Amino acid sequence: MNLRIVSFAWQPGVLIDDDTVAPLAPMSARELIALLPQISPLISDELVPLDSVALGAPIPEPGQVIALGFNYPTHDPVVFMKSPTSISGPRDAVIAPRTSHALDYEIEIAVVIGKPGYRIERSQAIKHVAGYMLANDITARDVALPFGQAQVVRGKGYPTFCPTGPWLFTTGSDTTFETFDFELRINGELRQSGSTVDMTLGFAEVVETVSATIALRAGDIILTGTPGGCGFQFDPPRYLRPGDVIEAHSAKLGKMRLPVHDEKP
Amino acid sequence: MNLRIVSFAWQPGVLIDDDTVAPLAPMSARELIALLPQISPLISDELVPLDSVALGAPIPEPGQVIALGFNYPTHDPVVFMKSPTSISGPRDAVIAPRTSHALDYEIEIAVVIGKPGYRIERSQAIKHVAGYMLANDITARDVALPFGQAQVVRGKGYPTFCPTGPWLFTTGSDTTFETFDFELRINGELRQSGSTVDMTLGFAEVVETVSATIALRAGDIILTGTPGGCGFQFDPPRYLRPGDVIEAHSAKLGKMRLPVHDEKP
Ligand SMILES: [Cl-]
Ligand SMILES: [Cl-]
Ligand SMILES: [Cl-]
Ligand SMILES: [Cl-]
Ligand SMILES: [Cl-]
Ligand SMILES: [Cl-]
Ligand SMILES: [Mg+2]
Ligand SMILES: [Mg+2]
Repeated sequence: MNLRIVSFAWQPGVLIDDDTVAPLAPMSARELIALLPQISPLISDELVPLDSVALGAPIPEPGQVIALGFNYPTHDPVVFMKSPTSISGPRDAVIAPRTSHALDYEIEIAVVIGKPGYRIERSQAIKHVAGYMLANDITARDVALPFGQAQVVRGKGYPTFCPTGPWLFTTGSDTTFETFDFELRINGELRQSGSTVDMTLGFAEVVETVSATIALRAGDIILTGTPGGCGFQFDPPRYLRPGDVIEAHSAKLGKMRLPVHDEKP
Repeated sequence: MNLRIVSFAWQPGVLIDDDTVAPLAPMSARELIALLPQISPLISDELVPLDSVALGAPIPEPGQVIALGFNYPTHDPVVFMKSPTSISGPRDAVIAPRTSHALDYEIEIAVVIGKPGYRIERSQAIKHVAGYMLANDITARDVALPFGQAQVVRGKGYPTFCPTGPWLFTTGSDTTFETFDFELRINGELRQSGSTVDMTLGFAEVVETVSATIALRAGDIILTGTPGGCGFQFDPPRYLRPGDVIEAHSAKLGKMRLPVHDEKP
């Protein structure tokens, strides 16, 4: 029942197995999100290589992208917004703009909204989530705090600053939220390691708190926070460098490989 | 050539005269924006009361809503983002949430993007603007600064916090940006009075500076700043009260009348 839905970089796919995928139309992302609960058994009962096709952002045009700051202890929570045009795919380069010398990474688990809602009650949060995706809240910290009048939208909003995927891991038949363990490496070296059990606000409370002040629609994405190990937390800092490769992994949500390139002056 | 396009509260309309409107389909908002320059002469050459029909937000589902802080001297500029679900119509109530006792008004002129762009050059900015709308960047200042870790997205993002309209005043044949004079009153009393000549960053420079870090699509809205006279700028403050009526006016962009109601505890 937990389907894994991809986008061929519009064309939806589902994972046949953990190594193989198939096109789905023959058998809009936001518009397929809103119809998943009834066709989920259809698609699942009615059930080629993943290394050989190009995979996009699973939700390529979310209505809004909400990101939470300070939702882990090693990194109350602050609601940020990322430009929807920051959205990017699971193998796409992160491009450090000409205007930044302090580009940071932040591995997060995103939920994708499946039914609209406002002042969603905690116990009903699960009914509004279509599923989950791996994500990164890439942030140009020097742009965001040009004198540490913050420019947080600017710092989080450039193209390529919201990598997502490789798939939407659907909620299927779940009556509660799932738990994930996730890691981010750069050139093979461990930078971040988290479990969603360390969230100050769990998935349900995230949906509750965000929707307490922002009305949500199907296709909206919420990044639920990053743990410690970010670039800014060291001396010297460990910000993204030209030629770094970000590798992010979660057992249920797949893997990202994001090459880093600087814009030239 | 400067058409005035409304939305019947989807159904587009054009203003026949300053007192009368007509439906347009027989003769998507974002999708009509992207086709305006070629049908503009069609609609204009091929050219009932306004007090008798309900008028909506002219762009009801913009992809993103950007708002500028500090773009007037009496109020460098800071880029904010409003939730697209804050968008609201020209006669719709502003609803002060249960969680705010400091709801402020900010009359602004918005531009609406008509052609996509990123790192738009100043002299080409006009080619990317479909037109202009009156707007308000309503802000719950106590939510935004819960200890004057800012919650600016929260403070600007509630439903009803981005009134727009009554119409999209199109660019038509203009080779440069136009000038507007605008005012906001509450229960007939003058609060704010501005002219776009006082913008620190003019319309073209707004498009340039915003698009220098955020990629823009057709249907995106930019609020270009508010002048002085906001609630927070007085002792005692002059924040929106239950039963206040906001009246905003610009000669070319029409008028708003927004009743204020508090959510009960
Ligand atoms: Cl989409
Ligand atoms: Cl749960
Ligand atoms: Cl996992
Ligand atoms: Cl729209
Ligand atoms: Cl100009
Ligand atoms: Cl005017
Ligand atoms: Mg974050
Ligand atoms: Mg403003």
